[PDB]
Amino acid sequence: VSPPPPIADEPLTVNTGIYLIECYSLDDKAETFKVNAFLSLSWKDRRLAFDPVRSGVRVKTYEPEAIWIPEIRFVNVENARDADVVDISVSPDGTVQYLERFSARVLSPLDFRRYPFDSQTLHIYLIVRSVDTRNIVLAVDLEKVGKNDDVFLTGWDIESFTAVVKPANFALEDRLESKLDYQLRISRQYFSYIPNIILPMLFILFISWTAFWSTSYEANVTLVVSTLIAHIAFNILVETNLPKTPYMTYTGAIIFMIYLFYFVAVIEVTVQHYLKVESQPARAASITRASRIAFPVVFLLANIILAFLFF
Amino acid sequence: VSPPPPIADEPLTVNTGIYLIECYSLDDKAETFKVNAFLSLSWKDRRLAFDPVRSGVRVKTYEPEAIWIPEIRFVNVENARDADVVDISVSPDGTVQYLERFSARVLSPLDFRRYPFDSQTLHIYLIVRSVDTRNIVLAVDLEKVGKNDDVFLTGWDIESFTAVVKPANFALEDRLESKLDYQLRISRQYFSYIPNIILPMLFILFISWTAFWSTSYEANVTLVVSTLIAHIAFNILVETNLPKTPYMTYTGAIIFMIYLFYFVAVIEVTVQHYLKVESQPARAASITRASRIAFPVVFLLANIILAFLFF
Amino acid sequence: VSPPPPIADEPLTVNTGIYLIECYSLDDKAETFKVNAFLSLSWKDRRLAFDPVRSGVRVKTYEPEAIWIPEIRFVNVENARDADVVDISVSPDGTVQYLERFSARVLSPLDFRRYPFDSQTLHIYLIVRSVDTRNIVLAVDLEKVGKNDDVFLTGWDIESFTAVVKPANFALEDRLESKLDYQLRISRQYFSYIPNIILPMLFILFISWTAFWSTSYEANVTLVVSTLIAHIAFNILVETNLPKTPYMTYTGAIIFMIYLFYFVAVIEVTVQHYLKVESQPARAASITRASRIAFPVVFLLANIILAFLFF
Amino acid sequence: VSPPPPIADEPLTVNTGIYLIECYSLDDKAETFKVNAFLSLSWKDRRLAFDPVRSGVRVKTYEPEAIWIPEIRFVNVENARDADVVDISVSPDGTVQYLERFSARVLSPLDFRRYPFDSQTLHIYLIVRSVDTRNIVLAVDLEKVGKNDDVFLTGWDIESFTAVVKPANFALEDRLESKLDYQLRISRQYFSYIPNIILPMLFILFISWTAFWSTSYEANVTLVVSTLIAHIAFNILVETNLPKTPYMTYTGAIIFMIYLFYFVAVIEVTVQHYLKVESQPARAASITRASRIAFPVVFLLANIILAFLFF
Amino acid sequence: VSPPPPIADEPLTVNTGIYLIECYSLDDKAETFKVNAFLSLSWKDRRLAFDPVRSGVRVKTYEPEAIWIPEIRFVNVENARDADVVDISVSPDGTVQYLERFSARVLSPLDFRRYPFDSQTLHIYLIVRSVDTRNIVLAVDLEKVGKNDDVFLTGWDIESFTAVVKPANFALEDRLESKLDYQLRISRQYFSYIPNIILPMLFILFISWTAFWSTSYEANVTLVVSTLIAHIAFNILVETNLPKTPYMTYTGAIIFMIYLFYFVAVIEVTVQHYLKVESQPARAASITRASRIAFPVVFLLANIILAFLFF
Ligand SMILES: CCCCCCCCCCCCO[C@@H]1O[C@H](CO)[C@@H](O[C@H]2O[C@H](CO)[C@@H](O)[C@H](O)[C@H]2O)[C@H](O)[C@H]1O
Ligand SMILES: CC(C)c1cccc(C(C)C)c1O
Ligand SMILES: CC(C)c1cccc(C(C)C)c1O
Ligand SMILES: CC(C)c1cccc(C(C)C)c1O
Ligand SMILES: CC(C)c1cccc(C(C)C)c1O
Ligand SMILES: CC(C)c1cccc(C(C)C)c1O
Repeated sequence: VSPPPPIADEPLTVNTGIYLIECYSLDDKAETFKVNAFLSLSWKDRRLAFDPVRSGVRVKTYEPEAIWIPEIRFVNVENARDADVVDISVSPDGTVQYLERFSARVLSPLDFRRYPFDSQTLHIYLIVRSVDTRNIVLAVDLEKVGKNDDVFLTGWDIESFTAVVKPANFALEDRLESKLDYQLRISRQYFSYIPNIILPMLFILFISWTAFWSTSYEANVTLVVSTLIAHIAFNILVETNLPKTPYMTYTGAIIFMIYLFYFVAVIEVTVQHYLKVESQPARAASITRASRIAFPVVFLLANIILAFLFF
Repeated sequence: VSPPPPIADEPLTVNTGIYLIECYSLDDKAETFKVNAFLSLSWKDRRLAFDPVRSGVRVKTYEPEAIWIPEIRFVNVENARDADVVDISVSPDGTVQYLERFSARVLSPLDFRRYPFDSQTLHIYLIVRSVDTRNIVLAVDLEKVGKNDDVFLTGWDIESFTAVVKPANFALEDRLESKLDYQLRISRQYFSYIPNIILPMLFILFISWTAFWSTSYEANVTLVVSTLIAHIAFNILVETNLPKTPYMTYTGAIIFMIYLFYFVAVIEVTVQHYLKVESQPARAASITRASRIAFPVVFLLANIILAFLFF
Repeated sequence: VSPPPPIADEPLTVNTGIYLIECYSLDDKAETFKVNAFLSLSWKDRRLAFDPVRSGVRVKTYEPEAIWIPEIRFVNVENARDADVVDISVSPDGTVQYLERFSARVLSPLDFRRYPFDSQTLHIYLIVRSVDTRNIVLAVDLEKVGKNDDVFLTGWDIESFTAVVKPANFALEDRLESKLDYQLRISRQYFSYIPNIILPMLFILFISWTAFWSTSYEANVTLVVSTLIAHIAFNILVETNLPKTPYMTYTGAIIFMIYLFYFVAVIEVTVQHYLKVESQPARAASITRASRIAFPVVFLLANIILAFLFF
Repeated sequence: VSPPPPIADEPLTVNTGIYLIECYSLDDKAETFKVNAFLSLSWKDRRLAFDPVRSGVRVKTYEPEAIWIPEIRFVNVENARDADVVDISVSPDGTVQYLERFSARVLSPLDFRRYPFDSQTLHIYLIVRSVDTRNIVLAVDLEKVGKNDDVFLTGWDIESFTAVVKPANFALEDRLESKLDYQLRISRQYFSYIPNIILPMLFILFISWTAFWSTSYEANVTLVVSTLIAHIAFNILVETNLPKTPYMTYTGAIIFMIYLFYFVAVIEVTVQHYLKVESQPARAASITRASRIAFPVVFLLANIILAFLFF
Repeated sequence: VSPPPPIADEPLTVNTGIYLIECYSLDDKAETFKVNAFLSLSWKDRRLAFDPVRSGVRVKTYEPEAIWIPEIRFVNVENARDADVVDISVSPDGTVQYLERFSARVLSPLDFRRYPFDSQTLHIYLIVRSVDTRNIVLAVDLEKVGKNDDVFLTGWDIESFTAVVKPANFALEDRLESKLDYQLRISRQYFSYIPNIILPMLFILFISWTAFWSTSYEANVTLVVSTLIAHIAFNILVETNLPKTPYMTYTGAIIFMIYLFYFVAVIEVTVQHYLKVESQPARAASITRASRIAFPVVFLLANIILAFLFF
């Protein structure tokens, strides 16, 4: 067993195809996802060709070890895929049709900039390293690229599974490498974030603003501080579900901005009390009266600015 | 070793049967469950048929590698099942009786809409890809589908383990695929949710309503804010045990609605104090007096509406 | 390699023995435990008979694949046991003495009703399915059932490791199955629960009762609410360490009952303040005075009732 | 392949040696540690002996399967070690020199009594079961017992890696077993516990004692209750990092004792207020004044007593 | 298969090269990282040499088992690497060119002193043990040491992947061991720590200092205690993400220092109230007025001192 030789001096074309059976475990923190799919391989090996009329058989079967099979590997995997050879069929002209069922944990980075309203493009990079006797080149058989209807990825919507038809051929350690890009397009199901994180977070912030309709320093301190602690809880909960990004995310920005509002509300609450003690409740009253309008307006304005910058 | 050829031009019928030995690890967040069961396979291979007379044995035992065995796979599995061939028996007419003991992590989505009062239908999809020489079709031998009496799935009740007798035959990459649906019907044991999450959650909310029988703003702010923090704790605890659904769940709805009650109670508490400071305790008194009846009534009404919409 | 044949028409007796080397990872939530032990098997295969004269050796040593070995499996395991064949010895008569060292994660349900003062009976079910040529029956060789003295299972006391001598023989999918029950009796080391969960929990509850010697509504609200939050913390901590049971557990009952005490204390605290504001401190004083006695008495009575019902 | 026969009737001496390459993952809760080391084995097999002069080769190398190798196993392991045979060398006299590189998860109990100022002795028990033809006995070749200089075990100091030279020979299931004890002496790096758990815990307790210089019941209730909640947090954090011991640990004792101080401080705070309301501030003043001295003195005394009892 | 013999009496040089394909899972607590890379090996084996003319081939391909391949192992790995032989090529002079693709979990300690502004040098130690017939020495072929452009390690910046050309040759258990050091230089992406941990932590501290512009003991106690609890939360969050170091880290120092500020602020708050009750508000006023300047100044000074000592 060694590579099929060239008729002229052409490279060996191995036609590929990935058909997704299962999608699961998209881990945001790890930036990984699990896949269960069919891997299809097709190439011509003339040494295997036969007569259809004389052989009586139109197709011949082979056990993996019996024939030369190209070493196709995945670039972005944690460990080498778990493969089960489903079938090897050889047609009269020496065209081989290989099929395996595999499962792998794919490493594909995610862009957290618009979280939880983000969309992603997951990648599966197929690769083949050229042998000394000949160069191996990959290609996409669009007929054998797909996914089953039931393929569901929890908390995400599956847009498309396509392959970039033109392989990226390059030199690596003094030998040719032919690389293919299979792309899984998904978009996050943001629904649940609204009643679980967004609205609770806004409610606790609005509750803090009731201190603008109270002259009790002791009650205000409780209002602002308490809600600030609940905000820290939400911040912590949110940051545990996400990886540490070198860029600012949409959620990150909002969560951060909100801290400034709690800080300024504390200052206001302190100022109001200070003036009151200092026997000037009229300045204190106008500062509070302003804040009543200022706080929601600046909050609403700031959010528009951020949504603009982010979307 | 290659498929048994057709007498006429009929497809090969493989008679299946799953007998559950163990059920465990139903992970709600992951929407997976672990299973340990017997897989039974039966098909006719005439090339193996014999005369009971001349041979002097009414059965024939084989090692897996010695005979042709159909490639039965599970659709909804994380990784290929762990199988141990228990026995392979051949009857005089060439009827093969295959038995294996397997364990697998099955991916089956759950409908969280009625959580924790929900019921589920877990699936085990058996599949067979047809060969070039012939088409393979699956069938259910009802005699070999079951579960042992001891099969317990922690915090769930096992209703039934049945199989949809008629397979779903379809084309996949120009070959025939025959798919069978084994269904495990279960219903959640909601008991524990009552004293652990439900009642504590209601108690903390009722405690918040004592602020309707108090004129102390400072005590009221403490009552409502404190309990709101305890509610956030319960919300967080609940949401960590569940996956992110694109739909509203029953518990989700309740938890969410309750936030509105805390928000409105804060408003009431603020209003009462504001009026009192503004030297009009009679308006404040009537608002408070109404709230004492309004809050429980609207809570009880809202819950009826929700239970109705959900069940 | 196929079963040894009967002299008369007797079933094959495979003697068994489990000798525990290691016990670890008793997971309460999962209701699983890990075991590392010796599995001993002994059956007569006359086909292996030999003359020590003609063969030199008094006992013959065989490699697993060389001889017929009965397929012994465990019923209540997650996955097939990790086995290492330690020795296979055949005496001249053909008596086979098989020894393997295995490790497995055993699934055995637990009765949480008396937690953390509960005792358990863990099971290891050995099984053998009968072949077509002959019936296989299991037996216990009491001489080969044990555990080493060092066998420690963290936070549990090991009472006994015994086997139910009489196997449970039954039909399963048209063949005989011989099942054996090995029983590991253990009892929980409740010590640590006293200073870690019990006493802290009682202290925080007693602290709440100081509100019965205070006329300050604002301090009382803080006392009762604060401690209630600390109780929720303990409840959550406790419930994370346990699986969701369809029955009430001893700890569960106590934790639940305590909520009622916090609820009633809030009511009392509210009533006392209401009456005081309403210019009737004498009724308030007598209600408080009774509560000081009522609360500890009813708590102590309720606990006796519960301990009675549970033990 | 079968055991080398005795010259006289002596047992087979297997010389052992463990050389630690990597030490990691000391899990306190699980009472396990991971090891990566060389396992050296040496015995005499006269059947393999040769002429030094006539052969012209000083030593001869073999493949595992070619020769008889004793079955050395570890007693206290989770699962059977991952071994790679590095080399097998036979000298002229028939002395076999075996070397393998292994990795295993060792189960070794820990004494938490002096945590986090404790020291431990981790064990690796080598074992060999005697064959029918002859008895196998283990020995330590001190020349081949060691560890590399870089061997670091995070948050622990490695004192020594030694072996108890005299094996423990005993009967187990009617055959001789020769057991060796390799001991890894380590001591915990307590440094970090000081600024992370100890000092914060003491600071929150001291903060609680400021209530002895305050006449405000409402502020005191806040001071004592708040800090008590922070103490519960530390207790919980500490207990999550440790297994449930049937004995009292040093930290456990301290954490527990501190609860009593919070309880008594609440009593004091209640008493002071009660007396003040009851128009007797002079008794209240002297009780508070005493507490100011009593609390730190009894704390300091109690700690000395405990440190004494524990070290 | 045995080592290629020396022409003179030279040691065998094995040229090495590591080309990183993937980098992931840098676990700070565990001090481990996962790698996926190509391992290249090249040595001269004269026994494999051939005349290009009588062969009609420029190269010769071999299956691992067919030829002698040196046993290269990694020193700092958890378990033996997962390797797939990609290719084995032999040039006419008997120069062997070996290529494998591997994945391993590398144990490499980290210096937490400047966290989260730290940089690290991860190591991959290649090792070879010398055989009896001859000594094996490792060498770096700089042409075959690299990483692909896509190599990303989440939350870290990859500076360089280089190899220390000169191997460290030494004796280990009477055999010569040749060790090579491959170094991955990385630096932490500190960005996210600023809005997630740093700024929130500073804000809660500044909020505590508003008590210097308040005469209300009850509000102050709330301000300082509340924020202290939020600080404990951040401390706990930070310490869970890091391993226990025997040295003080930069973050560790800051977190610790901040506790002292909370403690002193409580003292101030206590003193101010004490004096006020004791009818001397002028001393109290000047102490408070000083603190307003003292606290930020000493905080700013302390930080400069620390940043100096650490960077
Ligand atoms: C697997 C990981 C699991 C991680 C689990 C993490 C759990 C987090 C614990 C949350 C801490 C709650 O924080 C707590 O909330 C209440 C809100 O009523 C605050 O308290 C506020 O009102 C109370 C009650 O009147 C006062 O005692 C208090 O002084 C005041 O500041 C407490 O001061 C605060 O300490
Ligand atoms: C969590 C984060 C994404 C967020 C929080 C609160 C409010 C908003 C907008 C939609 C107003 C928001 O986008
Ligand atoms: C958790 C959620 C399911 C829930 C909480 C509180 C009350 C109710 C009804 C039964 C009143 C409820 O269904
Ligand atoms: C945790 C639970 C088991 C419990 C809590 C508090 C008190 C008691 C009895 C022993 C009084 C108790 O059994
Ligand atoms: C955590 C536990 C070990 C502890 C806490 C606080 C104080 C001390 C002594 C050293 C005073 C202590 O040993
Ligand atoms: C977390 C720790 C690294 C830290 C916290 C707060 C402030 C600072 C400096 C940059 C002022 C800091 O370095």
